[PDB]
Amino acid sequence: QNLKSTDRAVQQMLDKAKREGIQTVWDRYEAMKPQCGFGETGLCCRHCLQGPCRINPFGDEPKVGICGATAEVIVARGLDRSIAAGAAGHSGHAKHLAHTLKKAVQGKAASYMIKDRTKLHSIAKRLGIPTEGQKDEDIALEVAKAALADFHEKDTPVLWVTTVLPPSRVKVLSAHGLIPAGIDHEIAEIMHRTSMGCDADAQNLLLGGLRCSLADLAGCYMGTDLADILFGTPAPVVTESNLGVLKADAVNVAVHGHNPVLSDIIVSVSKEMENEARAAGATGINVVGICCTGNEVLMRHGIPACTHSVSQEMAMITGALDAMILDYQCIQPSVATIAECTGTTVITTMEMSKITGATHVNFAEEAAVENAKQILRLAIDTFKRRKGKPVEIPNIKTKVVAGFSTEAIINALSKLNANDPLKPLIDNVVNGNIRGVCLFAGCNNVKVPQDQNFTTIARKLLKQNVLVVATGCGAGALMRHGFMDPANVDELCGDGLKAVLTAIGEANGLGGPLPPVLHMGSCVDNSRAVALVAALANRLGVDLDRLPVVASAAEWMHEKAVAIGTWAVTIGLPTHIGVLPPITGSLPVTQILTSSVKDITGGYFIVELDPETAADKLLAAINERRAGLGLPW
Amino acid sequence: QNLKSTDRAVQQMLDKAKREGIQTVWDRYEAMKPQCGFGETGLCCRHCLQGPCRINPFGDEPKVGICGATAEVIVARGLDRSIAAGAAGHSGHAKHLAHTLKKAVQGKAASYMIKDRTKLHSIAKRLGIPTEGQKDEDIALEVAKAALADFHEKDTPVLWVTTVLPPSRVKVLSAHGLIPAGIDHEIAEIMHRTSMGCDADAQNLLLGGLRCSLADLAGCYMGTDLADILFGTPAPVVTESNLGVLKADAVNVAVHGHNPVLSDIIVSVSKEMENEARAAGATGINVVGICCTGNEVLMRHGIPACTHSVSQEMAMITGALDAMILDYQCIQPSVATIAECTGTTVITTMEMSKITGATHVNFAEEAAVENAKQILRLAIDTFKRRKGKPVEIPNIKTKVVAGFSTEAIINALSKLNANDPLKPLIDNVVNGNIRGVCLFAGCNNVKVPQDQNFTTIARKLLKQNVLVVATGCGAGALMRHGFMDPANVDELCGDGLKAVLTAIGEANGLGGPLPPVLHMGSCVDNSRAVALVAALANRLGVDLDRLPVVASAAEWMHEKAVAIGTWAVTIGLPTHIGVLPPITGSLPVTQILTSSVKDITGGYFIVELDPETAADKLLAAINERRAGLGLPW
Ligand code: SF4
Ligand code: SF4
Ligand code: FES
Ligand code: FES
Repeated sequence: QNLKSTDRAVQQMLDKAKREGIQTVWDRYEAMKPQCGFGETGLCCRHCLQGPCRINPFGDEPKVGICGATAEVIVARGLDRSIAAGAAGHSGHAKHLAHTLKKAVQGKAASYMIKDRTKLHSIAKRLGIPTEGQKDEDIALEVAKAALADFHEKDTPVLWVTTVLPPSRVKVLSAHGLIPAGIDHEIAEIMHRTSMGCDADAQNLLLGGLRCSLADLAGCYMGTDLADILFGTPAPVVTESNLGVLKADAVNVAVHGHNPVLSDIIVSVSKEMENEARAAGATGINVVGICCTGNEVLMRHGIPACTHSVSQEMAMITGALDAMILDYQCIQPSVATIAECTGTTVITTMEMSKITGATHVNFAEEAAVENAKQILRLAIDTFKRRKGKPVEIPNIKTKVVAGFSTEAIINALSKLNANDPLKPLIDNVVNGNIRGVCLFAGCNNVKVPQDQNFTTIARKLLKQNVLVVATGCGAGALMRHGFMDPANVDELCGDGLKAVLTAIGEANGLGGPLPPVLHMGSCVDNSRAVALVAALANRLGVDLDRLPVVASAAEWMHEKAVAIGTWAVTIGLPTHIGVLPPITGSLPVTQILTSSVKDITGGYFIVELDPETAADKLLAAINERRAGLGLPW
Repeated sequence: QNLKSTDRAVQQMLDKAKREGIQTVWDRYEAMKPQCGFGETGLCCRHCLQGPCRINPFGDEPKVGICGATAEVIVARGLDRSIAAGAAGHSGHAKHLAHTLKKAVQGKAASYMIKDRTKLHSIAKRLGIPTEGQKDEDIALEVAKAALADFHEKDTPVLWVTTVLPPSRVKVLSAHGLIPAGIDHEIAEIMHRTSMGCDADAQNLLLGGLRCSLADLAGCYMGTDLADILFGTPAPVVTESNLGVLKADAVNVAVHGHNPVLSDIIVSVSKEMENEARAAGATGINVVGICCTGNEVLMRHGIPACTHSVSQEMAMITGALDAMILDYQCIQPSVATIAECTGTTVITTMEMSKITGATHVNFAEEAAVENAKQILRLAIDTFKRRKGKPVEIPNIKTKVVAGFSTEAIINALSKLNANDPLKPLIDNVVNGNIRGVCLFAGCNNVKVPQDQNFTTIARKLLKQNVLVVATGCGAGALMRHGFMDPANVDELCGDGLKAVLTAIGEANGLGGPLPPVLHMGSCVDNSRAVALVAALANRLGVDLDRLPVVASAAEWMHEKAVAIGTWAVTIGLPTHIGVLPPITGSLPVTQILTSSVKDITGGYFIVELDPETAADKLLAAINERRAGLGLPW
């Protein structure tokens, strides 16, 4: 089972699933082999009913699509649609939060409110919204209307691009025509230009894809901005992770998905109903997190993280998961079928994300508390149905220090230099105590033994004094393997990095260092890493493509992650990817994405399936940036 | 070659292509066989990097996607993305016209203007825009701003849905939650809900698809509305079609694509430059149409139609095509490679639609005349390069009477009843002179011998007194086979239909009948057929799903046509489709689309590959509607 997952709690549950005859994501993957080589290489097109078309990677016919689409056109069109689909997910998330904030300040949903006034005002200033002499709800109404306006064409480009990146970067992107005009406008234009008989030039197609990836960045940044206004900016928190955070004697309720507009309510209301749970024979309600909505409530409230991504079915296999509350994205629909065996109540809540066989509870922000109580009562009923029955919760969990929003990181640094908080960080980059910064982002992928790339690359970078930050299931992988526990700094971190984490941690009074890896939040909270890197770029007076900063989507899966990797390249980062996307069927497209895009944006994809080699390549990219600034390396 | 195309001019050019070694769309199709059965049936998913996933239609594993996506989920998700891509094409077209009208009335592009004042005012009234005491440019600015507002969420739903359909139909759709909130909003939400780990319920997925198809209908209707304001509402015109409209001694210039914002200018400017063409040794500039931009200028100006869809390469094979001026959609990218053999200058003009190897001329509405002159001068240069060389233009062409906008049809009927123009049509439906109405729409498809389904079904319906209207490449197929020539009414039309076409034609002074098939324009001009059917429904006091009206996408190919077929079903029409879309891998999805959707919208897909059987089924559907109204059949 260690060929399937490096997580020992997951391995234990894979044994339970095997002996109980419950098919898992790994079993379904095994049943899919060998996977289609045309699809693997990107040499397949189904964009019209003359298809399906395919192109042999090598050899004889077919060599070209029926309409004349070449391999490079077919590969670029498919990749563009993946980017647009990822942009659509992140921006749907952000749109839902924009409507929630508008409802809250128009008095239509009293469960929601402005919780971070300082964030609201700083966002309004960044956007150029007047704050002096304005009521908070009037400022917030204006911020929410600005968010919704970025989805369509208007007099300005997308402000959640142009106001969040350094001006030198905005000029570089503007020169290549890469600034999005509207978030949904770009998504629609990708679907148009990639339809049959439209754009048929690989360079033109990929430039459209870069622009659409910035529409995705805007959705990510908007989502983080609006969630912080509504629910609070994260600050350092202590909690736990892995399956051992489940409690056999509690009502165990997992929040799963990405949008916390509902799950934040679940956390608050669950506290209200401890007594109703206690009346049913439980110790209380144990809310636990799966995937990014789990990251959201972990970051803000210290909700323990149960599991992530590829291993999400294993939480159910314990027999102790009474409810799984879903909003949307990255939910394996298998959970609805597995629940018939494990007894878990799977609850969908979003009209556009239903699963056959799951109970649906319509959630409306206007009725959020009432909906949360109906849902938690279904969970309490389920707990009663298993009272006195044996469960198998692996007794495996890690300590997790998290909550490193960019505001939190700047605040922590300010204890070393109050008026220039970024300078202590840059000082240690320059003197070599910090070699560079690496962001781990993105998913797990059944093709990769779970967490193996994340932990292997992270171990090598940390020993080389790289400051490592993480989001999404990359943060999930690292937190489940102990990388967010400061007790592991001595074993994991090089001497220079250790000194810096210790100096910052002690100056914030902890008597101990920051954790080896800084958890920066959910997938949309990759925007937080952008805010930090952009602040560093501005403080240094350079563009992002001169900073010793790289990214690694080491085990990525989702169209959302393809979008994120692409805008990491677009804003100027060397970006490692650890699973082949469908590009190898076109050498010209591969060459653009791995080499010649350097000349457009300064970033580039680093394709490397072997994580030991990936770490070497990421260190090489970091060190080349160091040399370009004239630093020793 | 008659297995490839029933068009004799196309057959002649296929022989020329064969002996000159020029590979055609039919050759590329032959090189693709056998096509992938997973893709043909819809049982393939590439929506994340754990893929590609496939499901065996029958037999053993794989039976389910790696994430747990069932066959019905995978089939519904793929179909939804095709609808969204079609909506994105039609609405990108409409958006470009909305910006052009806004530029024109803001004094920023003097080549464009309000040419149809009556249409502008009627649209403004339909939308609730005040006209009394307003300047035309102020009304038009308001209409253009309303068009752009329908692309995003706002206080109202998409008005180019709710104001164009009968109120009973809007209520039925509203009851099922099918009214679009914004055009690009719906496209984005489809891409979101169909991404990995999101919507996983086939009925929920397909309901989203119906709503997105109405976003496509709105783009179609907006495109027709705005093009008529800018360029004039079509009225009956006489011209010719097929390859014999090319002139060996003229500069032959094809306008190809869908958006006529440029091609309408080409038509006007080409007249200006007859003398510059004559100085180069040509008789003049012979502008001819391919695909829907050809239909646009055929409908408004009588520009002869050269060819359509699947056979578009054959116009180049004559050796006489000096330029091919492209905007976007349905352009085989092969034309850029074929031009190296035929000498044609292929010119792209739209930033999001380039073809490697084609000359690009940036077109801006602000500089439209100057751009048109640069382009036509490249064409004149190309004519010079072939002076004195032999060409092979098939001496084959048909007479085409066209220009039947819905306003034109109502005007023609008004000569029989001035104050109640629809009543003469309904009178003849009731007495059986007109059995019903059939709209032929959509593409040709290399899988079907070109035009064979269109002409075979049309012949049988016309003999049974069905009033036949047509758009796009369906109009193209019928016009190239003589169905728009009134001299063929005696051979083609049943006695009752003949009497009606004769009575209307004579009352409009022609001394002769209307043509056997009424050409209603381009693919977006399917909205004209909706306007006509909705007027009939309102005059009769019933909903569209009670009218003896059907549609046939007999040889369809493009994602745009999938969208059109879906909204034909959504607004309540029995809708025949003559090529299998990728649905047969899911019986539940097939059953929803062919049977149970009747209970939602009253329309339904009729899948029939055999055109003789298709005609029987379409007559059966028409006659069932007749019986439901209590009419004899
Ligand atoms: S768009 Fe071209 S390559 Fe794609 S399925 Fe259609 S004919 Fe084949
Ligand atoms: S979304 Fe599911 S079915 Fe599709 S490729 Fe990914 S794992 Fe396979
Ligand atoms: S041929 Fe397998 S992905 Fe299309
Ligand atoms: S397996 Fe052929 S279309 Fe994917």
